[PDB]
Amino acid sequence: PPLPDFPLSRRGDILPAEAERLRAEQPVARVRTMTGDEAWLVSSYELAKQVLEDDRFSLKDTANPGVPRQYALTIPPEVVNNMGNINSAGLRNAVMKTLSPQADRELGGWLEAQAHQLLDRLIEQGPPADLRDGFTEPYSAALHCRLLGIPTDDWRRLMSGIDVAFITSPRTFEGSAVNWYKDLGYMVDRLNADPEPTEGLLGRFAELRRSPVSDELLATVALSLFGAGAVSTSAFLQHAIIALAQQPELADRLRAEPAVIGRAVDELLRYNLSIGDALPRIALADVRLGEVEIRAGELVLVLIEGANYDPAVFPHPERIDFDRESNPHLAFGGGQHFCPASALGRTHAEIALTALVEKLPALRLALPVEQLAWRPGFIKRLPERLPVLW
Amino acid sequence: PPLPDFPLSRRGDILPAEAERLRAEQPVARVRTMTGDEAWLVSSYELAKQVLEDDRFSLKDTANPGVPRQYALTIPPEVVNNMGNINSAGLRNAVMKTLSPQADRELGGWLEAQAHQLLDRLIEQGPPADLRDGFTEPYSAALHCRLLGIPTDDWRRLMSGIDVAFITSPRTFEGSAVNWYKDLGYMVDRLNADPEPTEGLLGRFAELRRSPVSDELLATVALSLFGAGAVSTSAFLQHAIIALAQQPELADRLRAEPAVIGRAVDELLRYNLSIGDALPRIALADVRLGEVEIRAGELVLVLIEGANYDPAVFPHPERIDFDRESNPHLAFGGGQHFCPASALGRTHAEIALTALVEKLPALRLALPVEQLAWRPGFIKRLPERLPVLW
Ligand code: HEM
Ligand code: HEM
Ligand SMILES: O=C1N[C@@H](Cc2c[nH]c3ccccc23)C(=O)N[C@H]1Cc1c[nH]c2ccccc12
Ligand SMILES: O=C1N[C@@H](Cc2c[nH]c3ccccc23)C(=O)N[C@H]1Cc1c[nH]c2ccccc12
Ligand SMILES: Nc1nc2[nH]cnc2c(=O)[nH]1
Ligand SMILES: Nc1nc2[nH]cnc2c(=O)[nH]1
Repeated sequence: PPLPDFPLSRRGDILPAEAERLRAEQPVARVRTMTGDEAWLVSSYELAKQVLEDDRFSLKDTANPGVPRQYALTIPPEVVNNMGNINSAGLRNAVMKTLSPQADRELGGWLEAQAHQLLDRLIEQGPPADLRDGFTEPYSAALHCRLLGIPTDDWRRLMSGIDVAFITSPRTFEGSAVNWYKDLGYMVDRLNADPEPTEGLLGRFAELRRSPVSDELLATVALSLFGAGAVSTSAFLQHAIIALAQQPELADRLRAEPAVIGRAVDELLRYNLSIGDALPRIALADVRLGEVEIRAGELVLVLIEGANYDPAVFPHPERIDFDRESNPHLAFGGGQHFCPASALGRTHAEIALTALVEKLPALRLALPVEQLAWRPGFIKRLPERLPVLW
Repeated sequence: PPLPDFPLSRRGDILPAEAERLRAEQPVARVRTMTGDEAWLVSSYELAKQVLEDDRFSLKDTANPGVPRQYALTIPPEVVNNMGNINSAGLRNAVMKTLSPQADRELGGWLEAQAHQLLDRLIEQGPPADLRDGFTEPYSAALHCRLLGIPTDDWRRLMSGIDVAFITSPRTFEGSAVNWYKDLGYMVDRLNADPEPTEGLLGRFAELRRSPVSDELLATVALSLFGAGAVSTSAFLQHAIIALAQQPELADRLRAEPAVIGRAVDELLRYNLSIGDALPRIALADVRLGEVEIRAGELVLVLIEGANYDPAVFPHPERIDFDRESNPHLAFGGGQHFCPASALGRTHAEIALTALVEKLPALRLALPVEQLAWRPGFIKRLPERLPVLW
């Protein structure tokens, strides 16, 4: 027989029909990834949660030489185990402090001013505008520059590094390594500036070195937090914007009841299709999952949108609903590798969307949603441009 | 039977197989355009040249209400007849003077400095780089700002207007009009600045008004020359860059024999697939073309890549050849509507490519060519990003 192909459709404004078929017919399914390797794709909520919470399915080992892959590695293999290294070298406190919105008491107001500065610029020029290049991208880059303690002068160059680093390729491509060492050197340069960095992660790193871990490791943590955070928050915010543009009753709700923003972002997180690949794990032992015997060394892929649209857990999953009794979604993952920046991720989006619905109350797409250009060959699903009117 | 669909593949680094099949099997072919309308697609060189040179096939009338269309009009219908209006209002001299590289004796050196400034910035940051956002786009925008006599401060906003204005849509979309009047107002504002514009097209327009045509018409000419010129030169240069990256022997030729740049750009023009739609005409009378009787009022579409790859006129058309005995290509069209800026278009590309092969002698793509993202739904074919190493 012929295996289902993975990944699924690049279109991000509706659940791929194949994700619903996989969950209903084979919630654990043998698929052929873009590399030609085979994998177990897990698409029901119950089994996805199980995999994430069972440490016999290893994220760290997905980077090992010889294992099957959903796409070529574009970063050093130790970086897939970023949190595992952050913990072992005594970096966790500096990292966890940086990721905590409660440790930066100005963050809230500063993010709000950043959002409004960007939106005011767009309003001055008049519609239409591209809310990716004109809003999400600079806003997400500005946040992560603040997190690291670096200026925003080179934010376009840094976001362009993300455009290469998060490519999904069937085979390794020259360029991934060149791109990695390019921005690793950038981070080293910032850490080792004569007027040594204060503020943010690089400021904490500078202090940590003078106390009684190498420069390459410090910059690696800085670079991978910048790239992973900026690309994930920018892509999620783009998906959230599309929802509020296509469903203006949701923006009316946010304007009428500003305090629902927390629940609203929690539901947009469940709904959002920005994860354009699956969460990967290598089985370290034989494990039975659902009706399938998974053998040690095989690749397991957790399909987050399959789980988050599972009607056994989320009634009317295809309908955005800010008033669900229960919303135990997997948008941030689960288990050991649950997103350590989930609070910052929520803050980023809540503040941006609050500013957006206030400043652009007639927000709508400037063209039918089916004519958005969805980026191919990337870890995230995202529109190449997000043209809107207001 | 089922008609062939138009447009053809968005992939721009190889001729679409369908373009070769159409030319060989039905060089005048009934096709279904993206609007659902029907058209005559002309794909052989002999018949394409015939249409372009026969004024019974009208460009001006392609904008008329009720006529069949290859895609929705995104601009006022009078703007499709831009040159026809420029001529009638006594604007031709100011326009033709602006479009002449010989009327701006600093242009050559200035373009060369612009190219090298952009490339030096990329070299300082190190590879990889996106040569669209980092080179073609700002270089093409800088040229057209110079042409008009406006500063480059808002070049990103202006190129984003191009991203909307040149969309191909099956039906009219809100946004096209909003976008047009947005940048029309921008051009009015520049023309009507208190420190009145000197220099360029707006400087000539300001003088022309005080002499013994409205503000809207003047800004319309400015806006449509900016958009058409910037989008066409940027897209062509991107296609030329891909060729020199994929065929480094061509860059060796340019470095060894700098004076061949004129012939080299002439061949890259024949080869280039940046025109992603066809040149449209409405038949004003019944005309027999090839084996087909075309009736008055029908839509005729000239497929430039079919003509420019016609082996009856260009031997080994699939192979770039800087030493062809004869190269009567249709990259700039033909007949009455032949590109009035062809000399500027050649200068733009010749200077950029000369700088490129000097500054990035090891230029190559940073990923297999098949993994470039080609933009959908646009008049031009272009890679969304052009990542390169050197
Ligand atoms: C809307 C925003 C975000 C979403 C949807 C998101 C989602 C996720 C998901 C699904 C995982 C689990 C991956 C797996 O299990 O294989 C994860 C892990 C991770 N994310 Fe987030 N992320 C977001 C923002 C951020 C931010 C702001 C940062 C950093 C500044 C960040 C840093 C990380 C790191 C370091 C990990 C790995 C954790 C580990 O391996 O233990 N993320 N994220
Ligand atoms: C590499 C660059 C360029 C290419 C490949 C190109 C190609 C063409 C083609 C194929 C046509 C004929 C359209 C038809 O017959 O329907 C045309 C027309 C035109 N182009 Fe160019 N173009 C380029 C650059 C420019 C520049 C730099 C400008 C302006 C600054 C410009 C302005 C125009 C105008 C106004 C027309 C309409 C002429 C008429 O209707 O009589 N183009 N171009
Ligand atoms: O910290 C990490 N932990 C895991 C899981 C993970 C966290 N955030 C992600 C966002 C997308 C994909 C995977 C992850 C990982 O795989 N790598 C990095 C992040 C990263 C930095 N640059 C990259 C280029 C390519 C892929 C990942 C990264
Ligand atoms: O001057 C023009 N003459 C014709 C032919 C033409 C010249 N250069 C082109 C480049 C692409 C497509 C058509 C043309 C036309 O159609 N319009 C305009 C150009 C233009 C300004 N903005 C636009 C948005 C959309 C489409 C065209 C324009
Ligand atoms: N595999 C994967 N891991 C992530 N961690 C955070 N975001 C993502 C994503 O899109 N894919
Ligand atoms: N139809 C059409 N006309 C043009 N004139 C200049 N460039 C183009 C193009 O790509 N398409």
